[PDB]
Amino acid sequence: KTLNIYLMRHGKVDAAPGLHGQTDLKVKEAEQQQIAMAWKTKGYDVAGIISSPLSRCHDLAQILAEQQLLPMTTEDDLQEMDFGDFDGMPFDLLTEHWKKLDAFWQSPAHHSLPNAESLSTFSQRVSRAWSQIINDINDNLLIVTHGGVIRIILAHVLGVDWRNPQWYSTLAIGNASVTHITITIDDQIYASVRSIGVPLVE
Amino acid sequence: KTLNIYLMRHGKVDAAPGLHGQTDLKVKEAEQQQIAMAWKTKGYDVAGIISSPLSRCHDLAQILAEQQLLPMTTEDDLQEMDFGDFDGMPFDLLTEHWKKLDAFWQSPAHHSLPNAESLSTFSQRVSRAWSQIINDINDNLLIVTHGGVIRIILAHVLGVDWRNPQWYSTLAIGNASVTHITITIDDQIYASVRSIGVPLVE
Repeated sequence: KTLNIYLMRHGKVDAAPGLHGQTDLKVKEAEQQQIAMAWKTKGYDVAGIISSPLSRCHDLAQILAEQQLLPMTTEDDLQEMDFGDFDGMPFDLLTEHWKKLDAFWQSPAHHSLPNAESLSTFSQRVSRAWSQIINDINDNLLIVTHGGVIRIILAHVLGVDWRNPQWYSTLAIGNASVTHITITIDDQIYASVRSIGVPLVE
Repeated sequence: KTLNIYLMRHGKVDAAPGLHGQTDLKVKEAEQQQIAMAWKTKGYDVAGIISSPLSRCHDLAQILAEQQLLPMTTEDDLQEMDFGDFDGMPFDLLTEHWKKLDAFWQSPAHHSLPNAESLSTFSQRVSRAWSQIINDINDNLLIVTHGGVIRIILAHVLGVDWRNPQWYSTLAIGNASVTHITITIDDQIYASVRSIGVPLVE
Protein backbone atom coordinates (compact mmCIF):
# COMPACT_ATOMS: atom_id res chain seq x y z
CA LYS A 1 0.00 0.00 0.00
CA THR A 2 0.97 3.62 -0.74
CA LEU A 3 -0.23 6.76 1.09
CA ASN A 4 -0.88 10.40 0.14
CA ILE A 5 0.49 13.51 1.86
CA TYR A 6 -0.81 16.89 0.74
CA LEU A 7 1.14 19.91 1.93
CA MET A 8 -0.92 23.09 1.57
CA ARG A 9 0.14 26.73 1.99
CA HIS A 10 -2.35 28.89 3.91
CA GLY A 11 -3.44 31.60 1.45
CA LYS A 12 -2.70 35.33 1.07
CA VAL A 13 -2.31 37.07 4.40
CA ASP A 14 -4.26 40.35 3.83
CA ALA A 15 -1.11 42.36 4.50
CA ALA A 16 1.82 44.21 2.97
CA PRO A 17 4.56 41.77 1.80
CA GLY A 18 7.07 41.26 4.60
CA LEU A 19 8.44 38.76 7.07
CA HIS A 20 5.27 36.86 7.93
CA GLY A 21 6.83 34.69 10.63
CA GLN A 22 5.22 33.65 13.90
CA THR A 23 3.24 36.87 14.21
CA ASP A 24 -0.40 35.91 13.79
CA LEU A 25 -1.24 37.42 10.41
CA LYS A 26 -4.91 36.93 9.64
CA VAL A 27 -6.38 36.16 6.20
CA LYS A 28 -9.90 37.17 5.02
CA GLU A 29 -13.04 35.13 5.79
CA ALA A 30 -14.19 34.89 2.15
CA GLU A 31 -10.61 33.94 1.19
CA GLN A 32 -10.71 30.78 3.36
CA GLN A 33 -14.11 29.92 1.85
CA GLN A 34 -12.61 30.14 -1.66
CA ILE A 35 -9.88 27.66 -0.73
CA ALA A 36 -12.28 25.34 1.12
CA MET A 37 -14.77 25.29 -1.78
CA ALA A 38 -11.89 24.66 -4.17
CA TRP A 39 -10.48 21.78 -2.09
CA LYS A 40 -13.88 20.10 -1.77
CA THR A 41 -15.00 20.43 -5.41
CA LYS A 42 -11.55 19.37 -6.71
CA GLY A 43 -12.35 16.16 -4.80
CA TYR A 44 -9.37 15.57 -2.55
CA ASP A 45 -9.36 12.38 -0.48
CA VAL A 46 -7.85 12.82 2.99
CA ALA A 47 -8.52 11.07 6.32
CA GLY A 48 -6.84 13.54 8.73
CA ILE A 49 -5.55 17.11 8.98
CA ILE A 50 -2.36 18.28 10.69
CA SER A 51 -2.17 22.07 11.02
CA SER A 52 0.16 24.87 12.00
CA PRO A 53 -1.02 26.62 15.23
CA LEU A 54 -1.11 30.02 13.45
CA SER A 55 -4.51 31.43 12.40
CA ARG A 56 -3.90 31.62 8.66
CA CYS A 57 -3.39 27.84 8.69
CA HIS A 58 -5.50 26.69 11.66
CA ASP A 59 -8.63 28.67 10.74
CA LEU A 60 -8.69 26.99 7.30
CA ALA A 61 -7.90 23.50 8.65
CA GLN A 62 -10.83 23.95 11.04
CA ILE A 63 -13.19 24.89 8.16
CA LEU A 64 -12.04 21.83 6.20
CA ALA A 65 -12.36 19.55 9.24
CA GLU A 66 -16.08 20.20 9.81
CA GLN A 67 -16.67 20.49 6.05
CA GLN A 68 -15.62 16.89 5.47
CA LEU A 69 -15.97 15.51 9.05
CA LEU A 70 -12.27 14.72 9.66
CA PRO A 71 -9.78 14.46 12.60
CA MET A 72 -7.68 17.62 13.06
CA THR A 73 -4.67 18.50 15.25
CA THR A 74 -1.98 21.18 15.43
CA GLU A 75 1.79 20.78 15.63
CA ASP A 76 3.93 23.61 16.98
CA ASP A 77 7.01 22.46 15.02
CA LEU A 78 5.17 23.29 11.79
CA GLN A 79 5.04 27.04 12.47
CA GLU A 80 7.17 29.15 10.16
CA MET A 81 10.53 30.62 11.16
CA ASP A 82 10.65 33.03 14.08
CA PHE A 83 12.32 36.16 12.69
CA GLY A 84 12.38 37.69 16.18
CA ASP A 85 12.92 41.44 16.00
CA PHE A 86 11.86 41.91 12.38
CA ASP A 87 9.00 39.37 12.66
CA GLY A 88 5.71 40.67 11.24
CA MET A 89 7.13 43.82 9.67
CA PRO A 90 6.37 44.72 6.02
CA PHE A 91 9.36 44.94 3.66
CA ASP A 92 8.87 48.71 3.16
CA LEU A 93 9.35 49.36 6.90
CA LEU A 94 12.66 47.43 6.76
CA THR A 95 14.08 50.07 4.39
CA GLU A 96 13.85 52.40 7.41
CA HIS A 97 15.67 49.75 9.46
CA TRP A 98 18.66 47.51 8.75
CA LYS A 99 19.76 46.28 5.34
CA LYS A 100 21.30 43.12 6.84
CA LEU A 101 18.70 40.58 5.62
CA ASP A 102 20.32 40.70 2.16
CA ALA A 103 23.26 38.91 3.79
CA PHE A 104 20.72 36.46 5.26
CA TRP A 105 19.30 35.70 1.82
CA GLN A 106 22.82 35.50 0.33
CA SER A 107 23.93 32.88 2.86
CA PRO A 108 21.67 31.65 5.70
CA ALA A 109 24.52 29.32 6.74
CA HIS A 110 26.06 32.18 8.72
CA HIS A 111 23.25 34.66 9.46
CA SER A 112 20.43 35.04 12.00
CA LEU A 113 18.30 38.20 12.20
CA PRO A 114 19.17 39.41 15.75
CA ASN A 115 16.37 37.57 17.65
CA ALA A 116 15.64 35.00 14.91
CA GLU A 117 15.63 31.24 14.67
CA SER A 118 18.50 30.09 12.49
CA LEU A 119 17.80 27.85 9.49
CA SER A 120 19.76 25.21 11.41
CA THR A 121 17.18 25.31 14.25
CA PHE A 122 14.27 25.68 11.83
CA SER A 123 15.15 22.77 9.51
CA GLN A 124 15.82 20.63 12.59
CA ARG A 125 12.32 20.99 14.07
CA VAL A 126 10.64 20.73 10.65
CA SER A 127 12.42 17.51 9.57
CA ARG A 128 12.09 16.08 13.11
CA ALA A 129 8.31 16.53 12.87
CA TRP A 130 8.32 15.24 9.28
CA SER A 131 10.15 11.99 10.13
CA GLN A 132 7.64 11.33 12.91
CA ILE A 133 4.63 12.04 10.66
CA ILE A 134 5.73 9.61 7.89
CA ASN A 135 6.34 6.91 10.50
CA ASP A 136 2.96 7.39 12.21
CA ILE A 137 0.87 7.64 9.06
CA ASN A 138 -2.17 5.60 8.12
CA ASP A 139 -4.18 6.67 5.07
CA ASN A 140 -4.16 10.19 3.59
CA LEU A 141 -3.25 13.38 5.42
CA LEU A 142 -3.47 17.06 4.59
CA ILE A 143 -0.85 19.28 6.18
CA VAL A 144 -1.86 22.93 6.32
CA THR A 145 1.43 24.75 6.83
CA HIS A 146 3.74 27.51 5.52
CA GLY A 147 5.91 27.74 2.38
CA GLY A 148 9.20 27.81 4.30
CA VAL A 149 8.24 24.56 6.04
CA ILE A 150 7.22 22.85 2.78
CA ARG A 151 10.58 23.91 1.26
CA ILE A 152 12.54 22.04 3.96
CA ILE A 153 10.37 18.92 3.55
CA LEU A 154 11.02 19.00 -0.22
CA ALA A 155 14.72 19.58 0.45
CA HIS A 156 14.79 16.49 2.69
CA VAL A 157 12.77 14.16 0.40
CA LEU A 158 14.63 15.16 -2.80
CA GLY A 159 17.91 15.10 -0.87
CA VAL A 160 19.07 18.61 -1.71
CA ASP A 161 21.23 20.51 0.81
CA TRP A 162 19.23 22.76 3.17
CA ARG A 163 22.19 25.17 3.31
CA ASN A 164 21.62 26.22 -0.34
CA PRO A 165 20.27 29.83 -0.46
CA GLN A 166 19.00 29.46 -4.05
CA TRP A 167 16.44 26.86 -2.90
CA TYR A 168 14.53 29.46 -0.86
CA SER A 169 15.39 32.25 -3.28
CA THR A 170 13.92 30.63 -6.38
CA LEU A 171 11.39 27.99 -5.27
CA ALA A 172 8.26 30.08 -4.90
CA ILE A 173 5.39 27.97 -3.61
CA GLY A 174 2.15 29.91 -3.86
CA ASN A 175 -0.66 30.74 -1.47
CA ALA A 176 -3.29 27.97 -1.44
CA SER A 177 -0.92 25.58 -3.23
CA VAL A 178 -1.23 21.84 -2.67
CA THR A 179 2.12 20.08 -3.08
CA HIS A 180 1.58 16.29 -3.44
CA ILE A 181 4.09 13.98 -1.74
CA THR A 182 3.51 10.23 -1.75
CA ILE A 183 5.00 7.70 0.66
CA THR A 184 5.14 3.96 0.02
CA ILE A 185 5.52 1.57 2.94
CA ASP A 186 6.85 -1.97 3.05
CA ASP A 187 10.30 -2.66 4.48
CA GLN A 188 11.91 0.63 5.46
CA ILE A 189 10.25 3.79 4.19
CA TYR A 190 10.24 5.32 0.70
CA ALA A 191 8.94 8.71 -0.50
CA SER A 192 8.55 10.44 -3.88
CA VAL A 193 7.38 13.99 -4.66
CA ARG A 194 4.55 13.92 -7.21
CA SER A 195 3.29 17.41 -8.14
CA ILE A 196 4.65 20.43 -6.26
CA GLY A 197 3.08 23.89 -5.80
CA VAL A 198 -0.24 23.14 -7.53
CA PRO A 199 -2.67 26.10 -7.02
CA LEU A 200 -6.31 25.92 -5.92
CA VAL A 201 -7.90 29.35 -6.47
CA GLU A 202 -6.61 32.75 -7.69
CA LYS B 1 9.09 43.04 -18.01
CA THR B 2 8.41 39.65 -16.37
CA LEU B 3 8.00 36.58 -18.61
CA ASN B 4 6.30 33.16 -18.33
CA ILE B 5 7.92 29.89 -19.43
CA TYR B 6 5.70 26.78 -19.44
CA LEU B 7 7.67 23.54 -19.62
CA MET B 8 5.27 20.79 -20.71
CA ARG B 9 5.90 17.07 -20.84
CA HIS B 10 4.29 14.99 -23.63
CA GLY B 11 1.30 12.72 -22.91
CA LYS B 12 1.12 8.98 -22.15
CA VAL B 13 2.80 6.84 -24.83
CA ASP B 14 1.10 3.56 -25.77
CA ALA B 15 2.07 0.75 -28.17
CA ALA B 16 1.28 1.58 -31.81
CA PRO B 17 2.43 0.56 -35.33
CA GLY B 18 5.49 2.53 -36.48
CA LEU B 19 7.96 2.70 -39.37
CA HIS B 20 8.64 -0.44 -41.49
CA GLY B 21 6.45 -2.72 -39.33
CA GLN B 22 8.13 -1.88 -36.01
CA THR B 23 6.15 -1.26 -32.84
CA ASP B 24 6.49 2.38 -31.81
CA LEU B 25 5.49 4.20 -28.62
CA LYS B 26 3.05 6.77 -30.02
CA VAL B 27 0.75 9.12 -28.09
CA LYS B 28 -2.88 8.19 -28.84
CA GLU B 29 -4.47 10.71 -31.20
CA ALA B 30 -7.61 11.25 -29.09
CA GLU B 31 -5.44 11.53 -25.98
CA GLN B 32 -3.42 14.29 -27.69
CA GLN B 33 -6.71 16.08 -28.31
CA GLN B 34 -7.59 15.79 -24.61
CA ILE B 35 -4.36 17.63 -23.74
CA ALA B 36 -5.05 20.18 -26.48
CA MET B 37 -8.57 20.91 -25.20
CA ALA B 38 -7.33 21.08 -21.59
CA TRP B 39 -4.53 23.54 -22.43
CA LYS B 40 -7.01 25.71 -24.31
CA THR B 41 -9.85 25.71 -21.76
CA LYS B 42 -7.43 26.28 -18.84
CA GLY B 43 -6.49 29.46 -20.73
CA TYR B 44 -2.70 29.44 -20.71
CA ASP B 45 -1.69 32.44 -22.85
CA VAL B 46 1.62 32.20 -24.69
CA ALA B 47 3.45 33.71 -27.71
CA GLY B 48 5.55 30.87 -29.16
CA ILE B 49 6.19 27.14 -28.86
CA ILE B 50 9.65 25.56 -28.71
CA SER B 51 9.33 21.80 -29.15
CA SER B 52 11.60 18.78 -28.92
CA PRO B 53 12.03 17.46 -32.49
CA LEU B 54 11.27 13.92 -31.26
CA SER B 55 8.16 11.90 -32.11
CA ARG B 56 5.73 12.50 -29.21
CA CYS B 57 6.63 16.12 -28.33
CA HIS B 58 6.47 17.51 -31.86
CA ASP B 59 2.97 16.15 -32.61
CA LEU B 60 1.37 17.87 -29.60
CA ALA B 61 3.20 21.12 -30.32
CA GLN B 62 1.88 20.96 -33.89
CA ILE B 63 -1.75 20.61 -32.76
CA LEU B 64 -1.26 23.42 -30.24
CA ALA B 65 0.42 25.70 -32.81
CA GLU B 66 -2.54 25.74 -35.20
CA GLN B 67 -5.10 25.63 -32.37
CA GLN B 68 -4.09 29.12 -31.23
CA LEU B 69 -2.16 30.33 -34.32
CA LEU B 70 1.30 30.43 -32.74
CA PRO B 71 4.92 30.37 -34.06
CA MET B 72 6.50 26.93 -33.56
CA THR B 73 10.10 25.64 -33.83
CA THR B 74 11.95 22.48 -32.86
CA GLU B 75 15.26 22.50 -30.96
CA ASP B 76 17.58 19.49 -31.13
CA ASP B 77 19.12 20.14 -27.71
CA LEU B 78 15.77 19.54 -26.00
CA GLN B 79 15.44 15.81 -26.74
CA GLU B 80 16.09 12.81 -24.49
CA MET B 81 19.53 11.72 -23.27
CA ASP B 82 19.96 9.35 -26.22
CA PHE B 83 20.51 6.39 -23.90
CA GLY B 84 22.51 4.56 -26.59
CA ASP B 85 22.37 4.83 -30.37
CA PHE B 86 23.50 1.24 -30.92
CA ASP B 87 23.06 -0.78 -34.09
CA GLY B 88 24.84 -4.08 -34.03
CA MET B 89 27.98 -3.11 -32.13
CA PRO B 90 28.52 -6.75 -31.33
CA PHE B 91 25.76 -6.47 -28.69
CA ASP B 92 25.01 -10.12 -29.49
CA LEU B 93 25.47 -11.07 -25.83
CA LEU B 94 26.97 -7.81 -24.55
CA THR B 95 23.69 -5.90 -24.15
CA GLU B 96 22.25 -9.22 -22.90
CA HIS B 97 24.81 -9.46 -20.10
CA TRP B 98 24.19 -5.79 -19.24
CA LYS B 99 22.06 -4.47 -16.40
CA LYS B 100 21.01 -1.59 -18.67
CA LEU B 101 22.16 1.80 -17.30
CA ASP B 102 22.53 0.73 -13.65
CA ALA B 103 24.80 3.75 -13.12
CA PHE B 104 22.55 6.45 -14.61
CA TRP B 105 20.45 5.71 -11.51
CA GLN B 106 23.63 5.60 -9.36
CA SER B 107 26.18 8.21 -10.51
CA PRO B 108 26.94 11.39 -12.54
CA ALA B 109 29.79 10.04 -14.71
CA HIS B 110 31.37 6.65 -14.00
CA HIS B 111 29.61 4.73 -16.83
CA SER B 112 28.51 4.95 -20.47
CA LEU B 113 26.81 2.60 -22.96
CA PRO B 114 29.44 2.90 -25.78
CA ASN B 115 27.16 5.09 -28.00
CA ALA B 116 25.42 7.43 -25.56
CA GLU B 117 25.70 10.82 -23.83
CA SER B 118 26.84 11.07 -20.21
CA LEU B 119 25.05 13.27 -17.63
CA SER B 120 27.88 15.79 -18.06
CA THR B 121 27.15 16.10 -21.80
CA PHE B 122 23.35 15.97 -21.45
CA SER B 123 23.23 18.65 -18.74
CA GLN B 124 25.60 20.95 -20.61
CA ARG B 125 23.72 20.72 -23.91
CA VAL B 126 20.37 21.39 -22.20
CA SER B 127 21.59 24.27 -19.99
CA ARG B 128 23.42 25.88 -22.93
CA ALA B 129 20.13 25.76 -24.87
CA TRP B 130 18.22 27.03 -21.81
CA SER B 131 20.60 29.99 -21.42
CA GLN B 132 20.10 30.79 -25.11
CA ILE B 133 16.33 30.53 -24.59
CA ILE B 134 16.16 32.87 -21.56
CA ASN B 135 18.22 35.53 -23.37
CA ASP B 136 16.30 35.42 -26.65
CA ILE B 137 12.93 35.50 -24.93
CA ASN B 138 10.40 38.27 -25.29
CA ASP B 139 6.74 37.46 -24.40
CA ASN B 140 5.47 34.07 -23.10
CA LEU B 141 6.82 30.63 -24.01
CA LEU B 142 5.58 27.05 -24.12
CA ILE B 143 8.29 24.42 -24.21
CA VAL B 144 6.97 20.96 -25.11
CA THR B 145 9.71 18.54 -24.03
CA HIS B 146 10.78 15.54 -21.89
CA GLY B 147 10.77 14.89 -18.13
CA GLY B 148 14.52 14.30 -18.16
CA VAL B 149 15.08 17.72 -19.75
CA ILE B 150 12.74 19.55 -17.36
CA ARG B 151 14.60 18.05 -14.36
CA ILE B 152 17.95 19.57 -15.43
CA ILE B 153 16.35 22.95 -16.18
CA LEU B 154 14.97 22.96 -12.62
CA ALA B 155 18.35 21.80 -11.25
CA HIS B 156 20.10 24.74 -12.94
CA VAL B 157 17.44 27.32 -11.98
CA LEU B 158 17.01 26.14 -8.35
CA GLY B 159 20.81 25.89 -8.11
CA VAL B 160 20.66 22.26 -6.97
CA ASP B 161 23.24 19.62 -7.90
CA TRP B 162 22.26 17.63 -10.99
CA ARG B 163 24.79 14.96 -9.99
CA ASN B 164 22.33 14.03 -7.20
CA PRO B 165 20.71 10.67 -8.16
CA GLN B 166 17.68 11.30 -5.91
CA TRP B 167 16.67 14.27 -8.09
CA TYR B 168 15.64 11.80 -10.80
CA SER B 169 14.74 8.93 -8.47
CA THR B 170 12.25 10.73 -6.22
CA LEU B 171 11.26 13.83 -8.21
CA ALA B 172 8.39 12.89 -10.50
CA ILE B 173 7.10 14.96 -13.41
CA GLY B 174 4.15 13.27 -15.05
CA ASN B 175 2.79 13.11 -18.58
CA ALA B 176 0.90 16.22 -19.69
CA SER B 177 2.30 18.24 -16.81
CA VAL B 178 2.88 21.97 -17.11
CA THR B 179 5.69 23.22 -14.90
CA HIS B 180 5.78 27.02 -14.52
CA ILE B 181 9.00 29.03 -14.45
CA THR B 182 8.76 32.80 -14.48
CA ILE B 183 11.81 34.74 -15.60
CA THR B 184 12.20 38.46 -15.03
CA ILE B 185 14.74 40.56 -16.95
CA ASP B 186 16.64 43.51 -15.46
CA ASP B 187 20.42 43.84 -15.10
CA GLN B 188 20.50 40.05 -15.33
CA ILE B 189 18.07 37.15 -15.69
CA TYR B 190 16.05 36.35 -12.55
CA ALA B 191 14.19 33.05 -12.63
CA SER B 192 11.81 31.65 -10.03
CA VAL B 193 10.24 28.19 -10.26
CA ARG B 194 6.55 28.70 -9.55
CA SER B 195 4.56 25.46 -9.86
CA ILE B 196 6.07 22.16 -11.02
CA GLY B 197 4.35 19.11 -12.54
CA VAL B 198 0.79 20.52 -12.69
CA PRO B 199 -1.21 17.97 -14.68
CA LEU B 200 -4.14 18.26 -17.10
CA VAL B 201 -6.55 15.25 -16.94
CA GLU B 202 -5.03 11.68 -16.74
